[PDB]
Amino acid sequence: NRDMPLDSDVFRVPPGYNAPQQVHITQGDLVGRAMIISWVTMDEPGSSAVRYWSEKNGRKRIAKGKMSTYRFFNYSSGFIHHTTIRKLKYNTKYYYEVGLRNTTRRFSFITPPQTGLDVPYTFGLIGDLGQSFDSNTTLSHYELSPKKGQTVLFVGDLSYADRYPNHDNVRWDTWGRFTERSVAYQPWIWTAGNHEIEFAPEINETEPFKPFSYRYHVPYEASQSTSPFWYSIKRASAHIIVLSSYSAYGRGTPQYTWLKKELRKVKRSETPWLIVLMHSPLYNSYNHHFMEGEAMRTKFEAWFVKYKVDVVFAGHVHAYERSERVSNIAYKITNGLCTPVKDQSAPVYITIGDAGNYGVIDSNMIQPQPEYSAFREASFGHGMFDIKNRTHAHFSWNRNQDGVAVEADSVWFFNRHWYPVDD
Amino acid sequence: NRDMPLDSDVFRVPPGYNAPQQVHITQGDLVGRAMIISWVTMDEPGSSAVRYWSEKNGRKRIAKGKMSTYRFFNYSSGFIHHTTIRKLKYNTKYYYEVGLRNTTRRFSFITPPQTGLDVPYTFGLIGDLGQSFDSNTTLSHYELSPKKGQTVLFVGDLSYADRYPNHDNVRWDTWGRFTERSVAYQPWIWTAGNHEIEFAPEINETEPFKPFSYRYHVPYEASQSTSPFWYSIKRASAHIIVLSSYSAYGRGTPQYTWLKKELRKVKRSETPWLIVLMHSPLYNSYNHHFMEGEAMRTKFEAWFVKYKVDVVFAGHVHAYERSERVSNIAYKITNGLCTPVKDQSAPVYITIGDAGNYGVIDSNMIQPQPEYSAFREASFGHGMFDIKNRTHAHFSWNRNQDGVAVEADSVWFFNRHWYPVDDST
Amino acid sequence: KNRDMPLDSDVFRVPPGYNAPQQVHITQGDLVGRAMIISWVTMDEPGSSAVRYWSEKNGRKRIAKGKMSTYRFFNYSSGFIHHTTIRKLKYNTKYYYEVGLRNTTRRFSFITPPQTGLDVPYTFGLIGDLGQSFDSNTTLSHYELSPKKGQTVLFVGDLSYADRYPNHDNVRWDTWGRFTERSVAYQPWIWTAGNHEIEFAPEINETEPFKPFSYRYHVPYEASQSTSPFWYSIKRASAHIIVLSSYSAYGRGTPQYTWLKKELRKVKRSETPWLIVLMHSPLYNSYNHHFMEGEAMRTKFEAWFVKYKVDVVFAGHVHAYERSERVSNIAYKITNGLCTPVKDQSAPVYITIGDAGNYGVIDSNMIQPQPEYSAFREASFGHGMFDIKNRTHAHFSWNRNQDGVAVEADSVWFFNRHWYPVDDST
Amino acid sequence: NRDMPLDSDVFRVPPGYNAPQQVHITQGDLVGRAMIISWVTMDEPGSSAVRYWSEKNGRKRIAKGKMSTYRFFNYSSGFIHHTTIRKLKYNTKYYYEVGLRNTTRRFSFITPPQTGLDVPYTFGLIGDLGQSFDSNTTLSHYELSPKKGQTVLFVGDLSYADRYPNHDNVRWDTWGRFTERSVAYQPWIWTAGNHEIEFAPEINETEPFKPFSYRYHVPYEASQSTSPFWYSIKRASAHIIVLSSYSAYGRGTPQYTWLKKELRKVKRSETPWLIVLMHSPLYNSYNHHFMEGEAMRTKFEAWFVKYKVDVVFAGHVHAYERSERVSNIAYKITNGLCTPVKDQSAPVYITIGDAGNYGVIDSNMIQPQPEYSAFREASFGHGMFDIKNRTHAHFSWNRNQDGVAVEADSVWFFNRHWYPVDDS
Ligand SMILES: *[C@@H]1O[C@H](CO)[C@@H](O[C@@H]2O[C@H](CO)[C@@H](O[C@@H]3O[C@H](CO)[C@@H](O)[C@H](O[C@@H]4O[C@H](CO)[C@@H](O)[C@H](O)[C@@H]4O)[C@@H]3O)[C@H](O)[C@H]2NC(C)=O)[C@H](O)[C@H]1NC(C)=O
Ligand SMILES: *[C@@H]1O[C@H](CO)[C@@H](O[C@@H]2O[C@H](CO)[C@@H](O[C@@H]3O[C@H](CO)[C@@H](O[C@@H]4O[C@H](CO)[C@@H](O)[C@H](O)[C@@H]4O)[C@H](O)[C@@H]3O)[C@H](O)[C@H]2NC(C)=O)[C@H](O)[C@H]1NC(C)=O
Ligand SMILES: *[C@@H]1O[C@H](CO)[C@@H](O[C@@H]2O[C@H](CO)[C@@H](O[C@@H]3O[C@H](CO)[C@@H](O)[C@H](O)[C@@H]3O)[C@H](O)[C@H]2NC(C)=O)[C@H](O)[C@H]1NC(C)=O
Ligand SMILES: *[C@@H]1O[C@H](CO)[C@@H](O[C@@H]2O[C@H](CO)[C@@H](O[C@@H]3O[C@H](CO)[C@@H](O)[C@H](O)[C@@H]3O)[C@H](O)[C@H]2NC(C)=O)[C@H](O)[C@H]1NC(C)=O
Ligand SMILES: *[C@@H]1O[C@H](CO)[C@@H](O[C@@H]2O[C@H](CO)[C@@H](O)[C@H](O)[C@H]2NC(C)=O)[C@H](O[C@@H]2O[C@@H](C)[C@@H](O)[C@@H](O)[C@@H]2O)[C@H]1NC(C)=O
Ligand SMILES: Nc1ncnc2c1ncn2[C@@H]1O[C@H](COP(=O)(O)OP(=O)(O)NP(=O)(O)O)[C@@H](O)[C@H]1O
Ligand SMILES: *[C@@H]1O[C@H](CO)[C@@H](O[C@@H]2O[C@H](CO)[C@@H](O)[C@H](O)[C@H]2NC(C)=O)[C@H](O)[C@H]1NC(C)=O
Ligand SMILES: *[C@@H]1O[C@H](CO)[C@@H](O[C@@H]2O[C@H](CO)[C@@H](O)[C@H](O)[C@H]2NC(C)=O)[C@H](O)[C@H]1NC(C)=O
Ligand SMILES: *[C@@H]1O[C@H](CO)[C@@H](O)[C@H](O)[C@H]1NC(C)=O
Ligand SMILES: *[C@@H]1O[C@H](CO)[C@@H](O)[C@H](O)[C@H]1NC(C)=O
Ligand SMILES: [Fe+3]
Ligand SMILES: [Fe+3]
Ligand SMILES: [Fe+3]
Ligand SMILES: [Fe+3]
Ligand code: NA
Ligand code: NA
Ligand code: NA
Ligand SMILES: [Zn+2]
Ligand SMILES: [Zn+2]
Ligand SMILES: [Zn+2]
Ligand SMILES: [Zn+2]
Repeated sequence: NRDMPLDSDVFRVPPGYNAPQQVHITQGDLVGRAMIISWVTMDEPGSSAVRYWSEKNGRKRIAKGKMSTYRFFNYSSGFIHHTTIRKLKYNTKYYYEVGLRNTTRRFSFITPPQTGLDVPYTFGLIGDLGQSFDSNTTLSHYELSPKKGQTVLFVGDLSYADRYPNHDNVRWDTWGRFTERSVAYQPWIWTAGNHEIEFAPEINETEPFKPFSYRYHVPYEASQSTSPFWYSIKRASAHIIVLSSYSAYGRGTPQYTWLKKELRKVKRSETPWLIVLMHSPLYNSYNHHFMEGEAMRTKFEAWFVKYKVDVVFAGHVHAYERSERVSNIAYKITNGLCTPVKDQSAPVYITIGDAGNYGVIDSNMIQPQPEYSAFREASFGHGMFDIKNRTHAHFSWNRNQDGVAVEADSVWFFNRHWYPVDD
Repeated sequence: NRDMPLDSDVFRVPPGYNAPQQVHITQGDLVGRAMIISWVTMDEPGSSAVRYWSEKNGRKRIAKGKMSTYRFFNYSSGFIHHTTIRKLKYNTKYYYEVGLRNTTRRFSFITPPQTGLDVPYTFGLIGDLGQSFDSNTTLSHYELSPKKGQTVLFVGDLSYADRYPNHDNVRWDTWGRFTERSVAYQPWIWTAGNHEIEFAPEINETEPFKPFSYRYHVPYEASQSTSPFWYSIKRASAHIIVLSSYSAYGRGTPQYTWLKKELRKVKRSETPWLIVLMHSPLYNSYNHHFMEGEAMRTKFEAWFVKYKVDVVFAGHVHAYERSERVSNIAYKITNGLCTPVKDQSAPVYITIGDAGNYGVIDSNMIQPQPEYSAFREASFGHGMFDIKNRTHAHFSWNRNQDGVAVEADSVWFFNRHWYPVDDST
Repeated sequence: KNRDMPLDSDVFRVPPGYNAPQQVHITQGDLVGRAMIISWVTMDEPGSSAVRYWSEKNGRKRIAKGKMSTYRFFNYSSGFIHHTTIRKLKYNTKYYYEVGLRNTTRRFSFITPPQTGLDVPYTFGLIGDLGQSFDSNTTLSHYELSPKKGQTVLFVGDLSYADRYPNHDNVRWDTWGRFTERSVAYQPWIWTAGNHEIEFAPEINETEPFKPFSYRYHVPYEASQSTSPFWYSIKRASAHIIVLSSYSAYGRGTPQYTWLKKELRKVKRSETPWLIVLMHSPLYNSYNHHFMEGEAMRTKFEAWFVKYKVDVVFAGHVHAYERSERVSNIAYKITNGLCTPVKDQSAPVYITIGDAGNYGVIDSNMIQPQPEYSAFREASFGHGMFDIKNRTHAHFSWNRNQDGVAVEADSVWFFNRHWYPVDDST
Repeated sequence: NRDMPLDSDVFRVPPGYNAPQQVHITQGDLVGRAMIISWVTMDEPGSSAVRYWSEKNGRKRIAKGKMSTYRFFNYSSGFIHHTTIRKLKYNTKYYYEVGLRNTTRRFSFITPPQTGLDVPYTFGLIGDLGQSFDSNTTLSHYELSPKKGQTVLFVGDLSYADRYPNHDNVRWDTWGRFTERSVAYQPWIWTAGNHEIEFAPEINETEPFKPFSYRYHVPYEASQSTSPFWYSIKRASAHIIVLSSYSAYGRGTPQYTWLKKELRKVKRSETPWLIVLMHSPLYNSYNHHFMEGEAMRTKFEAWFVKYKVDVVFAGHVHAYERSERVSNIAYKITNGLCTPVKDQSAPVYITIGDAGNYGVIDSNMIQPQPEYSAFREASFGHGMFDIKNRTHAHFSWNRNQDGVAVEADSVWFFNRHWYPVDDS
């Protein structure tokens, strides 16, 4: 047992009567002009209003949202608030206050620049965080990093509350306050991992993504999606596609129908970097969860190659891996073409679900290291995808046992649309 | 277009005010002592009470049920009725009446025998029925069959209403009146196909399976399921498992979680025959929907072989095909072990989605016929799985263009747990 | 005896065109008069709930976003019902609005009121118990033809009488929406719930009180911080209007009772000098039909009305006409014998105005003799007019269906209780 | 002031993991063959199944029920259970059990006899109970009465939890655990009082009767009512009609409509005793809530006389009053007839809301005692309506300052339908 105890300093309750805790934000619209603020109040429902104003302008405005609550087995939640601030300006710092009529707390965020071809952005990559001491040091190596992350693409598995007796949802609240120091100030883009299914019918809890969906909203209707568990956002020069590994994706299902139609919406002249987020990797040579992503691979891989996805980011496997550019899309049951071959139109598959979880690393790998695999290692850490312009983006992996400025693995992503060089 | 016109005789409306229509029955519990009675009233809600009595004794009792309505875009449904009759006795003819308050109508069913190893039973196999003239021929061939089926395992794609403008749900209503002359007297076992999804966000009909799940209910709680789209039923000497090709089946999901624990519950020494139903086939050498069943095969194929399923029935492809007993469960990305090999531990895969649909057949086969494909032919028709004892089952395939008693293909099934011997033709 | 207009009447014709909006009606959507609820129904498919609206002055076309709802009643299924609120309008300007923007649109207009003030003149038409007989149609023709300009209808309950038809056949709600649209699409009607909107029919498994009416006709009840749509307050021009529900609870401690006790405290007679109460069931009524039915709510609310010097209480329910004297009956205490209404110049005038048509029957039988609290009564179909001249004066007038559209069978000058409490008896 | 502390013994938590608490039963159907078993589990949801059996047969049954929860402002309830036991034998002792998965608890009840003309039965009448020490004293006098109550007709106002900051619904839990020692073995027939309204729009709790209606169920569908707040049951020789004082009752409203039909359905030839329960008294000569009962009386009083109601019970006034058979139904606005008169066809109106509340008795009476008032006294206590046969019922009032066997007031009821004799 390596999760931080309940009295740990990261879980300290903010002082004040009905003081907002678990404050977290993510993108509110498709293009970054909106932001959705979320927080929990414990002592009474409280106001869902959010006071915000820009850094040097100070015209204080108010946005109204909605309160909701949920129960899980024995656990009754605090009063959860979700509020969307809209029509914000690009490249502008804002302040926002929350808990307006009782104990107010103020936070900050900087909206991204407007969607554009040559607009740089620094995305952090954090996967399978949990709330162990390893979870805390990874969040630390991230906030201290010289390259300065502006949004965290989170590839799934958040709290691991479901590891506790009856999924002790108090450990949802503790994870909420723990991550607040990062997610209250810059957006985290949510994808749903297996530890968010929380399908526990043996305690009459049979509705999937029950607590995760109540606590973490995404702007899924902005991309015409009919579920929060797959959606799309555009930010700076990135077009980001988030899939649900544990929702349906057969032919005709909504997510399948949505992804087919969203792919051909992508405009690489406006967003050169096509980034796909999912939880379970389609390419992974570790023994843990080996070949689990094969089902989705049969359904979606040829579309990734068809639309030249730059990179696919997954978690689930508690280690780090980086494939070569390969595709396994020629198999026809009896023709023998069942081996991945080098394909300059294929994405790079990176597994970055090594932020700590409950404190265990996946170290047993299939040996020998297959040819489709570039780099792999079982160490805790996080990733950084730093878009420079339309042709270059520098990815880097930071180990938890290294200094915050040390890159144990780094590659130049050459854009599949504007600069498809061998990499 | 080849669908029967609206004023066809198999579409006409039962006479009398608020006369029940679209009456269908299905097994209402795990072991076959219950039945779900389902019908619709068009003129007013009416009673959901069901009067029933055995022909032998004959004390007439009432079952209290539930009624529901729904809307699909600019369509408003009539009044759907669902009522479960329980504590029935085995191997007994029962009469039952609906429309008790105005226009009553009488039908009957025969409860199956109690489950035992050697209990014989005839299952009809229908898939992708629709409401074409081809569909009517198949229904007629099934009910004139000399081997007399006692239950229809239906492997998906029912009315094809989703092909009419705005999915004109009136063609759900017509399909109920059409298929009533069979499913009102014997239970059909329902699988959700791809034409039941009806995900239509352009007219904000985004709740998958909404019309199908309103009209056709299913005893999914009896097997501890949390969804109607996957469940199990025991009936005579068989254990049937119905799966949802178009629901989540990833590791850790409800259907995935439900299936692996249901397979552990199967006692072959009590139900010898293990049958699995899905809409999209895992083995399919027809070009239509080629390799669509791969994503499920990657997850469930090894389970079918380890628990030694007897037969997997599917549709989706609008033709017939019987497979050899093969498995493809040794693939490891880089090892090249990706060809189906003979496997006497594996089930036989039958595609049986040639009941008629909207009148087109799938004849573009991948050539040459692959080694995993025993028999295939592009003809409309149905199939029959005839269980004799714990060891033998006779599967035959009847064509619409042949006589009702002619079998153009037949294979004797050796039970995987009681007669583990090669049964290839 | 069946005096209801047949369905092929010209008042019931369907607006042509694929999914033409119909049953278009408007009512105030705020407290002060800067908002409009635009209500309509589409029969062919859902369609857009969006309203295009602009003023004849500026001309800027803006869009308001609304909400789509449907309902069933027995074997009836409704069309696609739309409610959209237009907000932040300018006062005293004429607005055009368009609805049905995705296929065939239809244009109407309204004139927002002046904003509330002490001497703002305004004309209120008074229609009750309308229904859809031919008599109903003569009344609506007369109000439209009135020489002085009715700017808003205050409706004191009982709209379509669809509940008289077998299974309440709510085709007769659609019929009524189309029938009245010719007036309510261009000036707001302020709705009161009557007994015919209850539609409590357990014998056909239909136990939701007020449902068809509540789905089709919305009110700005949250603007007055009311918890229910059946009691609410609005302010228009120099008038503060309090709509009560005769067929909801009103015991001490109930929401209606609680809400009303507080709402009187908010009245500002120096902003809205005219204090108007609407309720379906009359507290004063000397007809045999529904005699003394108002006695229960009179015991709870009469004293408050007098305490706050209410100017008038308009009611329907009785299918005829009556205007009370300024009387009160608030001194009863079981054993003190004081159960006679007395002259009370602080009390409102009670006017019964439920004679617009209904299913075509008048309530002609009366309590004899005419009691002292009754100042004028007649069993005639007609409609009324409350024309505010200023803070001291307001002219009420009753007009019969059998007279010229300018002939006032009854007419009285209302002297304002807060600003000019002169005796204004018959 | 006088509300019993949380550490009191009446509020103690039954021991054991997830032990059922606040157990309380009530008539489950129209005739007495059913019983609604209700309890709250605090540690986890638990099973809503009830295991029951009769002493005559001792064959144990399982009855499945429902589970529910609610929030109120800033309070989150435990897991409320409601299960209906049916087709019970008449006049039979049944044992029932709750908490079947972890901590099991066992209780017992005796079903009433089949409804009949001369079937005796002894009802207790508690009103405005509360949580004070005066409340515990009334409950003691009830359970110690040599007359032995068999069911409680409770004329409303249960916990008074709405007198606490934001109605602190922990005070509903305590009241549940305190009244259990009577209501777990004996059915209480629930009337809704004004302290159940809990209309607190300022903390966005605007659903009237929310905490009450979740915690206490009534067989209101058995008499074709569409609302828990008005309903009727038959029990032994009594037809009992429960009315909702704080709901709509205008002409055409549901409760008005339901009451109109229900009085026409009374068969005095089988249940000759016509009992009506409301919270607000139609007859009251006390200062407190004087004349508040007027509105409903102007609506329902003539019906009560026309159908020969035997007695109407009410609380709300924290005292005791017994009216004469009196009527005030001749008023026609201008005829001056607004003075109650003797009327042997009218019911007796009793105020019995003196069970304790929060400990404040309503002492101030209007003087002198009007003619319609036969007896009145401001003392804490309870009442008993003891049916002997179709002819006779002996009502008696017990004061908490007297012994448990002393009747400070008592009177013999002659049945209005079967014995229209002056019962002065
Ligand atoms: C419905 O219920 C009524 C009250 O419960 C009942 O009226 C009572 O009837 C009893 C008789 O059962 C009355 O008691 C008798 O009255 C005189 C009074 O002095 C006594 O002498 C008499 O002595 C008894 O005599 C019996 C032999 O004849 C024998 O049991 C003993 O000797 C015993 O001492 C009784 O005590 C009582 O006063 C009545 N109460 C009233 C009128 O309030 C109704 O009759 C009953 N209806 C029926 C039974 O149909
Ligand atoms: C389980 O059930 C299966 C049923 O498919 C059994 O396998 C079948 O067994 C039957 C015999 O019961 C056999 O058919 C018979 O072949 C006989 C050849 O002589 C013919 O019978 C003749 O006609 C008369 C009727 O029995 C009789 O009077 C006469 O003496 C003569 O025998 C006739 O052709 C029968 O149909 C099938 O060939 C066989 N099917 C196979 C092997 O696939 C199986 O044996 C049963 N198991 C147990 C333990 O009972
Ligand atoms: C549900 O919506 C569909 C789609 O609108 C309705 O079908 C359509 O109904 C119209 C009648 O209003 C049909 O009219 C066609 O259009 C021209 C006008 O340009 C008309 O003059 C022609 O005679 C022609 O028929 C249209 O064909 C039809 N479309 C279909 C059936 O695909 C349908 O009636 C609605 N159903 C319900 C139950 O509301
Ligand atoms: C509340 O009740 C449930 C069931 O009524 C308790 O759990 C059940 O009981 C035991 C564990 O308590 C589980 O199996 C048993 O293990 C014990 C060893 O402790 C042994 O004697 C037997 O071999 C027996 O199989 C059982 O699976 C379990 N079931 C479930 C669904 O939990 C539960 O512990 C109770 N909670 C408490 C007391 O807090
Ligand atoms: C996009 O960013 C890349 C990295 O920032 C550019 O490549 C780098 O440019 C540096 C000049 O600032 C140079 O020293 C590096 O050698 C070079 N290559 C690296 C870091 O791998 C990239 O391309 C450059 O841009 C133009 C203006 C010229 O300098 C070229 O010679 C370079 O290739 C940038 N591309 C664009 C379109 O901005
Ligand atoms: N007509 C009236 N007669 C007496 N008191 C009245 C009357 N109208 C209003 N009141 C007030 O209502 C208050 C009653 O307190 P209240 O909260 O309404 O119920 P309560 O005192 O708790 N009695 P109860 O409802 O049985 O618990 C009294 O103290 C009076 O000030
Ligand atoms: C939710 O229910 C659980 C039961 O599983 C409670 O945890 C147990 O409580 C009992 C006594 O209350 C202890 O003996 C156990 O050791 C506890 N832990 C277990 C069983 O893992 C828990 O307290 C409840 N939570 C809330 C918020 O009420
Ligand atoms: C309020 O309006 C009334 C009615 O219009 C005014 O009284 C009238 O005053 C005019 C003079 O302009 C006279 O000719 C009429 O005879 C009056 N009518 C009546 C019925 O007396 C009154 O002056 C106005 N009060 C104001 C403006 O304060
Ligand atoms: C988590 O890390 C921060 C530094 O990043 C430290 O201040 C804090 O005490 C740590 N909390 C733990 C280890 O519980
Ligand atoms: C209704 O009223 C109008 C008068 O404005 C008229 O056009 C119509 O013919 C009248 N009668 C009927 C039956 O519609
Ligand atoms: Fe993980
Ligand atoms: Fe098909
Ligand atoms: Fe009327
Ligand atoms: Fe009280
Ligand atoms: Na996975
Ligand atoms: Na077919
Ligand atoms: Na309360
Ligand atoms: Zn995972
Ligand atoms: Zn298909
Ligand atoms: Zn009326
Ligand atoms: Zn009270």
